[PDB]
Formats: sequence, C-alpha cells, structure tokens
Amino acid sequence: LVHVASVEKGRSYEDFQKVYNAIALKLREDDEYENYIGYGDDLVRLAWHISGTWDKHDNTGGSYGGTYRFKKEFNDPSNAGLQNGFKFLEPIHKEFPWISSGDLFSLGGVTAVQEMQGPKIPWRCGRVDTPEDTTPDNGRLPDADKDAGYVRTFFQRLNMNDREVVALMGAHALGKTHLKNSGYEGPWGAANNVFTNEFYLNLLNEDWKLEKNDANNEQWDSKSGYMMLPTDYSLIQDPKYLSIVKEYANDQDKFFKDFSKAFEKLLENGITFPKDAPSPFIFKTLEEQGL
Ligand code: HEM
Ligand SMILES: [Mn+2]
Repeated sequence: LVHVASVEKGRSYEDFQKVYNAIALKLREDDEYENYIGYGDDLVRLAWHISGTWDKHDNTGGSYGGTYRFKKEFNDPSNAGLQNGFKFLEPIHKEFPWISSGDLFSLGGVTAVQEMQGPKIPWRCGRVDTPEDTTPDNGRLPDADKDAGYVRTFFQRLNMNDREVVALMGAHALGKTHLKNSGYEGPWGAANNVFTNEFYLNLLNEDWKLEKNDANNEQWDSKSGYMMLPTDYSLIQDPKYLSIVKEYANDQDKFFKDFSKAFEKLLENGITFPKDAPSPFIFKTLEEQGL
C-alpha cells in the first residue's frame, strides 16, 4: 500500500503560504486564551489524530487520505471536540478548494503550532484524498489511562522512538482536557495558546497527586491547578522517558527542534515523496510577514 505525494496541480510555496495565512488570520480571529474551545489547539490535535491512525505495518490510516472528513473517523470517540477544528477549516477549504483534505488538516496543525510561537515545522504537500472505504476503523488512537509501556508500544506502530514520543507529548502544553470530550479535565499548564516546553517543567516541578476527576477517571493533579494524563505522567515514571523529559525541560530550543522533526514525521508517515517532489515548505508566520 503506497501513497505517493501528488502536488496539487501547479501549486507551490506561495499557494500554501496563502492557505497558512488564511488559517493563521482566522486563528487570530477565532482564538482567545480564555475560550473553552481552543481552535489552534484543535488544529494541532487534529493534525496529530489524522496522522496517529497510521499503522506502519500495512500503511493503513495516516494523514495522506484525509479520511477524517468521513463519518467513521469524524465520529471517532478519540476525535471528540475536533469537529470544531473541522468547522474552523471549512471556510478555509472553501476559499482554497484545491488543497487536499490531508494537506489542509495537516497544514492546520503546522500553522497553529507556528502561530502559537512554537517551532517552525517544515511541511510537505501532496496528500491526496482517498475514498471513504480507506477510512481507518476507530481505536487506533491512544488511550490516556495507560502506562509507559503502553505508550512506548503504542508509538512503535507509528514508528516513533522514545525521544520522538516524549517530544510529541510536549504539545500538551497547549490547551487542556475537556471532561465532555475525553473523560479528563484541566489544563496541562498555561493553557494560553502558547507553544512552550511547559509540559516538561510542570511534570518535573509540580506537586502531582493521583486523583479521580468528575468522570471517575484517574489523572494527576497539581496544586497549581494543572493536570497530567496517566500517559503523560508515564513519561516521568519510566526512567528512559524521564531522562528525555528532563532534557526538554532544560532546553527549550532542543525541545523545539525535536518536536519539529517528530511532528513533521508524524504528519508525513505513510507518505511516499517522489525524488522530484518539492522540498518541504517552511511557512512564515503572520508576525514574520507583518500581517
Ligand atoms: C499517548 C498519547 C496521547 C494521548 C493519550 C493523548 C490524549 C489527549 C487527551 C485525552 C486530550 C483532551 C481532548 C479533549 O478533552 O479535548 C488531549 C488533547 C490534546 N492533545 Fe493529546 N494525547 C496524546 C498525544 C498527543 C500528541 C502526540 C499530540 C500532538 C503532537 C497531542 C496534542 C494534543 C493537543 C494539542 C491537545 C489539547 C487540545 C485542547 O486544548 O483542545 N496529543 N490529548
Ligand atoms: Mn480545544
């Protein structure tokens, strides 16, 4: 099963930067730190969840086909809340009907991360929408009520190693859990629509208590009002994860660089890029463009 990246006919950097900017401008328009719904946060979680269905074994799932547009995946319990990101992106897809769904969904997360001051994420176009029957079944996304071994094992299926896992998880610094979406409640940190290594710092420096939330699910709660999923807290239970947690907590740049590579890899798993495909695009943020 091979998915060859196919550049949207005639498109190039400028086109995607335009899509970037439309998303970025609407994020500025639609997001406020205080809001219940974090569109920017939904966009990077959506980019992850469209990719995280991937199975290296047979190349099913993955961001290529844009199958989140399909009911089965759209209604994945694991994707609860993401509909806001979809709805956010619809006017953008309408303005740019030529971009594929996969590219738009993935570009949304890239755009959201960059606009929330995260690292630059190189991004490659060429995802092609695939038919509804290529939609991956539900259940491929990870459970939050698990330990380090689960996590490590889970991400092996996504071809991610310990460093990649720990880096990727740092995106939880963005936003929070919403009890009605996931059975968890509370911010991981400064849920202020800012991408930072706060996730790691909180893990190491907060006073965590294993409690049960209003949904009868256990999560780690801090006096500061932060929370960690058991899977997040896994990263400091496991000694291998722990050393990388500490590295990222002590090196914002390193975290940014590693997150950047892992996110792009995540978003590109399952996709074959012909030797003559365009180079990855690095989009300018609104502020870099003075927009
Ligand atoms: C073992 C891994 C993972 C599990 C168990 C986990 C699970 C969850 C849970 C339960 C939520 C809350 C959804 C809702 O309540 O709104 C959350 C949200 C989120 N996830 Fe993860 N996640 C994992 C990995 C990732 C990765 C790899 C990234 C992306 C690089 C990521 C990005 C986020 C985003 C951005 C949020 C915040 C959403 C919000 O504020 O609306 N997650 N995660
Ligand atoms: Mn949100």
